Amino acid sequence: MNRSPDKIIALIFLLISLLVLCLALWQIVF
Repeated sequence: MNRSPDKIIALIFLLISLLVLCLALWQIVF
């Protein structure tokens, strides 16, 4: 990532998005 002020907030967005992916993969069918 090169856009300077947003790096930590984005890393947060990815980690929580990732956590959602793991959970939606592992259990609970929609």
